[PDB]
Amino acid sequence: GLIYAVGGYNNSPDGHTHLSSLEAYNPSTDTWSPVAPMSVPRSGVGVAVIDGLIYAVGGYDGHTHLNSVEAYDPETDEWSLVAPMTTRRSGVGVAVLGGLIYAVGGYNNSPDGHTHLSSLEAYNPSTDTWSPVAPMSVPRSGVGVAVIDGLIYAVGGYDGHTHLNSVEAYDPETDEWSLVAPMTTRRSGVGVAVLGGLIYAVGGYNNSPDGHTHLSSLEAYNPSTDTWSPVAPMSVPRSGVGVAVIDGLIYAVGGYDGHTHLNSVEAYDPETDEWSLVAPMTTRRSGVGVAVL
Repeated sequence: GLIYAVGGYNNSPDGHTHLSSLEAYNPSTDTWSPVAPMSVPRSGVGVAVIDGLIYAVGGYDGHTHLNSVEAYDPETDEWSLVAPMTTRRSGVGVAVLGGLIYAVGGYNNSPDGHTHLSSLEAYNPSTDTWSPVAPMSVPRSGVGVAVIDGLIYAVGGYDGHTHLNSVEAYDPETDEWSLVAPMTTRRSGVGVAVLGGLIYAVGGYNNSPDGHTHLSSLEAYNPSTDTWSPVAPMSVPRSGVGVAVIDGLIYAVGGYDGHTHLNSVEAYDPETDEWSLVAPMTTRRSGVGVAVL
């Protein structure tokens, strides 16, 4: 298994650069190497893995919030466009469940001006069709998404005015969302991982009476008791961070710390409750999507 870092944004070497590039991490050798770029730059992109392909969903190309979607085959090192979403979405969460790809929330400015989204749509690869399903209780851009126990959890995000600690779960069998316990910390631009039966919320950003803050903290959700609790923080704050789970570790990839778009990467072992730095990406990337394949 490799970790892929997809798209993102940086200022290095060029200011305000939205990225089409892809790089792959081999955990066995602790090395990153470039692979084929996407058809368009995508920051705030969502990523899904199904049928041996990486799907890059939505994002922002530097000018336009995207409804387009493209799929990467690692066997051929080639991207192919598939059917676009019905709604343009950057800062979008993406989940795979029941053989479908779900696009969750996000942001656009095309149809009805500046819009943070509560809507949900589902892609069936066997029909190459996107279908709207039930919306969330609140708009969420910069939302993290987890799949566990047959449910999609939407974690945190930004509703257009407030950075959210709320969390809600979608059951595809009933087409209904239900609120669960909120996180202790409000987090937009948050990464999410499922490991060991727990959902981890990684980093993110929020506001306070004393100002805005990028977060190094993590908290873990226990679905059996509907409770969140802190675990060890990362070495650096990361919002707009990508998260991967492989071989029993959570990898935090890139992000923005409030001052620097990060190329650094670190891995968390739940058994030790400790983070360890691993090799940095070749490219700095915030608003990055991450996939394991």
